[PDB]
Amino acid sequence: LSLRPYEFWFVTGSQHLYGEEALKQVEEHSRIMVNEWNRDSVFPFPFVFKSVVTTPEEIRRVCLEANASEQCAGVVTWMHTFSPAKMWIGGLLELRKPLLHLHTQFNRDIPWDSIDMDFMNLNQSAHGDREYGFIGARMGVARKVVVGHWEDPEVRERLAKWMRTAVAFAESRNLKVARFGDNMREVAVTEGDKVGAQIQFGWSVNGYGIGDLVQYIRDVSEQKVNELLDEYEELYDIVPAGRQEGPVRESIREQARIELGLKAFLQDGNFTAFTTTFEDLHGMKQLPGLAVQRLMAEGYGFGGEGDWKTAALVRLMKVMADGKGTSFMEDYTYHFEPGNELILGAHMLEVCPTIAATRPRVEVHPLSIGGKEDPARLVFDGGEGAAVNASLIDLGHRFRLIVNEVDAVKPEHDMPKLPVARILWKPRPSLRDSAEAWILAGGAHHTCFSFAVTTEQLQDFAEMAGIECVVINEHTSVSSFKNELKWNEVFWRG
Amino acid sequence: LRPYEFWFVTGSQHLYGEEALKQVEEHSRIMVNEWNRDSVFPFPFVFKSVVTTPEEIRRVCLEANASEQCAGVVTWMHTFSPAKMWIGGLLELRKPLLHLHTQFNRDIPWDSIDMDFMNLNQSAHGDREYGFIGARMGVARKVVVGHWEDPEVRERLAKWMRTAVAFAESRNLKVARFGDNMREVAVTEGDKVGAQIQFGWSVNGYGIGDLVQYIRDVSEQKVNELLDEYEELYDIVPAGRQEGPVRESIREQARIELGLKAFLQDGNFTAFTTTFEDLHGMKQLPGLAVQRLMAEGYGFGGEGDWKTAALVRLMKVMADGKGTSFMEDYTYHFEPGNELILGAHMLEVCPTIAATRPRVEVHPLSIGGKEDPARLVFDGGEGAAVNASLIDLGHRFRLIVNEVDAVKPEHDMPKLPVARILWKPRPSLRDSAEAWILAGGAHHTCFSFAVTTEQLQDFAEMAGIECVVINEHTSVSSFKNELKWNEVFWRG
Amino acid sequence: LSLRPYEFWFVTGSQHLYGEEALKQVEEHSRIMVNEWNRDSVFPFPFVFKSVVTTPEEIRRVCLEANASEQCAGVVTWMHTFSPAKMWIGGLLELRKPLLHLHTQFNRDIPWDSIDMDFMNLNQSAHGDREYGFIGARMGVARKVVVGHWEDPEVRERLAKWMRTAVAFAESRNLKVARFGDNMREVAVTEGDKVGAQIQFGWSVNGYGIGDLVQYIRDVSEQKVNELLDEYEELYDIVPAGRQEGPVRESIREQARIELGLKAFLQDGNFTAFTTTFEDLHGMKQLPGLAVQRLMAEGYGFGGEGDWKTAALVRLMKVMADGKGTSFMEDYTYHFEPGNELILGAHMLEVCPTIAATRPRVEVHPLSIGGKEDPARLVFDGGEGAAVNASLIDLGHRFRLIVNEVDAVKPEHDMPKLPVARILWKPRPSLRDSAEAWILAGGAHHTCFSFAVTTEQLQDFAEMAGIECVVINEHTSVSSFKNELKWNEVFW
Ligand SMILES: [Mn+2]
Ligand SMILES: [Mn+2]
Ligand SMILES: [Mn+2]
Repeated sequence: LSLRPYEFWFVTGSQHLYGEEALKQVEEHSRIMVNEWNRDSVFPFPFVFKSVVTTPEEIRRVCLEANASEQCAGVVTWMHTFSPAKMWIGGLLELRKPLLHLHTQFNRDIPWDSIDMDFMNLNQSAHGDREYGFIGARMGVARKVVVGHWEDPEVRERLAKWMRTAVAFAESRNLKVARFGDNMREVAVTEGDKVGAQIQFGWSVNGYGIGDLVQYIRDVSEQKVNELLDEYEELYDIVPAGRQEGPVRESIREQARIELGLKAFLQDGNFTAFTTTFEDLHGMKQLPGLAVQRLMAEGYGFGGEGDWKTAALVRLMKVMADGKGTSFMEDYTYHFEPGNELILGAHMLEVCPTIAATRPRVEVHPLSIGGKEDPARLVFDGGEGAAVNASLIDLGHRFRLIVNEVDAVKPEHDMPKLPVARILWKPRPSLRDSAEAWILAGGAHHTCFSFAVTTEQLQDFAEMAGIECVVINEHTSVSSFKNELKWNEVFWRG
Repeated sequence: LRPYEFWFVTGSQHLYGEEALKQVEEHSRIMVNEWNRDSVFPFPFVFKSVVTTPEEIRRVCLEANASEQCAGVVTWMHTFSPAKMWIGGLLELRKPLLHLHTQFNRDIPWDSIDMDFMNLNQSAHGDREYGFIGARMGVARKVVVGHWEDPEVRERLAKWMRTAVAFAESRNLKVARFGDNMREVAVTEGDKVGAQIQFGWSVNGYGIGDLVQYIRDVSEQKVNELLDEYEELYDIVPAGRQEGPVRESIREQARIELGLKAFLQDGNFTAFTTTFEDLHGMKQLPGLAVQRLMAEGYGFGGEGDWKTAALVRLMKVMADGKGTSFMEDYTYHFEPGNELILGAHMLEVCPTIAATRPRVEVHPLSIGGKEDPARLVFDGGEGAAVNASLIDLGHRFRLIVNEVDAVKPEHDMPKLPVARILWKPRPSLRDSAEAWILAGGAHHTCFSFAVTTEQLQDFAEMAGIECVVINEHTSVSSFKNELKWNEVFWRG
Repeated sequence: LSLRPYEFWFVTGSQHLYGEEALKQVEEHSRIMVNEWNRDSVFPFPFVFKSVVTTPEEIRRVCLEANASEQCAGVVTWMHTFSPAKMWIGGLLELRKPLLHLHTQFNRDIPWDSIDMDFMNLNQSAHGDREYGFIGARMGVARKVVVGHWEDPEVRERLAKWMRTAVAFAESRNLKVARFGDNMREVAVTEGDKVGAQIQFGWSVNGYGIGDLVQYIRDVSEQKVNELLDEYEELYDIVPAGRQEGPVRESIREQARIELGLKAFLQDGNFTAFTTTFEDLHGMKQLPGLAVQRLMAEGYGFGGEGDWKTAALVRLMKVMADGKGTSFMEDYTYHFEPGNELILGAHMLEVCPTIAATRPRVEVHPLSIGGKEDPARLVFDGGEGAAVNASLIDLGHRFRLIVNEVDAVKPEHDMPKLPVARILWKPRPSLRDSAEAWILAGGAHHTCFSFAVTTEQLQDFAEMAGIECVVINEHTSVSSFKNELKWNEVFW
């Protein structure tokens, strides 16, 4: 599931004060930087040099162009020289693409023996970016600020990380979610204001009768079903029962039909995320399981029980990710053994095989929930490593993003009676403290779980989107966490 | 409705002795007794004790909370009744509250008035000290001033009773949604959790398939009996009186009506929604069936509009008479000196607002892509009415109320396959619509002949939401200003 | 003076989804936990199991009951399984009792060999308590949250401490203060809004003429006075000139009349706290001293100079306390010796003997303040140990609770000329910084000192009462403290 070709516009500020020659040197420096950056594979998207801007008219034009350009995912601005910031007001009011203020300098060191006035006029970001910094603060603009020399690998990795965050925000603005059925009845945290969500994030979330999907599923050709089954056998272990014709294999074959129906429905409307609900399965033989797991492994957002917020978050995080292993997740049960406290996460069927440590196995087991036939699903253990667990909730008058940093651990023991894929992890700073913090922030039971998204990225996304982001990690103290929630509350209100 | 009652609670104090307190109790008992003899009141009064200590006050407020029949509490300070004693109970009370500022005797007995009289009949100041604690605490309260035998006073009280019972119904209201919101529509979206917190409404989704199963279980005998009732209540189109396709269309609505009814009763719902975008397993869009359930007093909202469905149900309860419908502004008549709005829906207008006698008709309806639906066709009556919409502003709800005058049509509308009503909105079409749009009023409404503006304002007061009114006194420039000033008030 | 018994209601959330058999195991688990907890002596009050709730009605009913039961001091809720949180909205709107969310699990470990879908459906507090956590945050409920296994001793400690806090809050809601005389003239910090405090905390604070107390004292029988004197002799060292007959025994006898008169007045009115004032003592032979010190030893709240806020606070902390040693207190003078900085605390007369480390002696000395005769009082040195010093002030629009953690120390020198009881402490993080933070927070000069109340309890109480609680302890830096005062202020 691939992306339009995003790029990043590099805009360099200056002024006419010092003459035309100085301006040429500024332009030369900026082209060199863009050229050099583009050759570094740390960056996942190209930079494009978008000129030296020196007048209010220039600045506004490039902001206007950035807004209208679908491939422009973000703008990086750097004042090479002093660039009077009243000139930037028109542009900053216009721009609605994510903005990064790069505070840098072409040369690394001061050339002591030769530094003179011309040099001082030329290499003066030291004050040019401060004046630009002021107008940003003054206008209350959302901005990433990065400080450092432009060949410093730390600086580059921060830009590169930000690029993925900025791209996910472009995807967010155009995200379409399809709901097959409504929220699980009586459930609170999965409910919310869709209109409010479309305003804050750009998400278009709309409902379809399950019958609309049943229709697509009934148009699936058996030939394609057969091919898909072959692929299943190449990629996964199959339970012995399903190896030859008979009822177990027919159940697997049914999920194959569901997978193809979904893929078709979702592609036809250009949806990149979807929800189902076990409370509305009219005309289906099974709750989608294997089928949803496969679609998640291709990067679709998914949320159980009509949970569109998590479905959206899962898709965003898939785009943010610089690597494998992102999934819809739900905390299921705890292990409270002193000195070895952990959480077992899973869902009744739907966990993404990208987080798997072991070769996934196709199994068929009864599932009374939903009152349908025994669904086929992938069963596997999650891998180990540092990860984030994130939930996005609706507080009524605004949204809150909650992120827990965790460490997934390998299971030491088999769970042979457990028919679902699952993962274990120890939340930071402890089970007790993170759970308490989580509950105090009202974090959901559904999350996006990812080995490949960082806390900084989620916080950057929240800035772009104009919402609160709270983090629970190794440094968290519950008492300070509570105060922060109160103080953040007054700030984000209204 | 369930049985409802209203608690009269009289305040006093121990200062003037035990005999004084017996006299205030006699007065309070007599008032309740006389009130109960008057037909103006839709529910009975219950005399609760005279309360004179914080414990008694708190105890009666707790009981009112626990009592499902108690729809509201009417409080009156017969004598001075030190208001700190009232803090505890007011902190606890979750039933609507009316402060009746009244007096047993109407006139000052000039020739005999003495200090005993002055100690006993001093609501003039007792109710003011109580009024302070109400304001000081920010209690939502209705305040009525006048003598307890004044017909205006009783009439005000009786109307508030209806509002308070609507509120009690609101707090237990269950809506069933068959299918989701019409796709891409904004005004009918909103936060169900927020709504359950604010009004008590329970809004939950079911597959259209859940309803189909019910419709399929309908007794064919029951259908035939219902089909006959139709023949008796309505003018059926000629083609429909004989066996044939048309009569079969009418028969389908009968099955739909019976299946809906059964579903609703099973889950004790009093409002429901449908959407034409999700009718898998259905032969037609519910039409005639919805119109009848609306006549029985069910709330309904088209296109998954749960806010409107609940509003419709609420107003059906507030109403002291006939004629309450889900409604949508469909088209304008901009003829100078005769501007009006024609309201209707695809099918679903309530026959309780009919002037004429409803005709059962069958016409093609391309919306939803199902078979020709049977429905009741009629003209709406004439009269003063209200048209109300309840919207979600993101952080809070806003109730919007336009006062209007319904008018009988002067020209026939022979090609128009749906029931309709015509109204002239106060103060004019141009200003009413401008105000409605600035307030973000919805296209879906509840239209009623039998609900007053006062009632809707009292309900909004009970629920803790803004109520914006558009009437003959409305000026748009002023109106715009008040939205701003209200905004800063109701903003959390 | 003795504390009413209370209980704690344990309610467990579940749902119908998994069938009746799973609901039976939920109930079995919950019964087992309540039974096992009630065997554990760490809990000062019992749990009562109050059903597994699975519908909006059940949830609503049990919160309504919880509200109306005077024996119920708190509710402890645990979602054993997923328990959809819109069902909880109605009950949460109803509950005014303190609420603790216990995030626990019946089994401590995952049974790796056995775990299957049944187990996953049953023991899913991991997500059920999160959905529940959301609705509490979404609705802005004041809640204590405790996480860990139900057999973890630390978990049980936390629940236990909170039980005492919750019981102090119940007492708070019914607390009645008697004031004998007004505030000391021109004093600011002891003044406040009594109405606002009754709304916020529940306290009833009312004034009586000193003459009222005087009538009670005059009614005391001399026989009782004689018996009280014998108890003085048995509990305390009496100054030798006081054991004989004469003026100073007569002075001790006069304090015993006051004690008995006071005790009788307070009991007749159900008061559990009181204030006196040296400026209004008409009819009294002495400023109450020994008398007050004895009432405080019984657990009565006291505040000097008409200070009702501290009197109330002292009483609440007496209830909160899980051990001996709680007193009204005033910083009187400093010791600025380098490396040995400390505060000497005392009052005119009134320091509770429960903080004493020496056996109190009954002594008689002149007191010019008040213009009355030489009062008898108890004299002693307070003991060493970690404690808190707390003040509650009125900022005009809201209350602020201020708590300083301190370390009481043994005096190295006798104070032979000092006629009052006293205690020395070293405030955290240092005298200089502590005092600066205290003054910035505007903390009173009158406090409640206690060896037996934790900061966590006072913080939990403030949360129950909906007020700011500022803590000054070893970690305080003044600059950071200033910031938080500003940020808290915008929130509150
Ligand atoms: Mn789930
Ligand atoms: Mn419509
Ligand atoms: Mn003092």
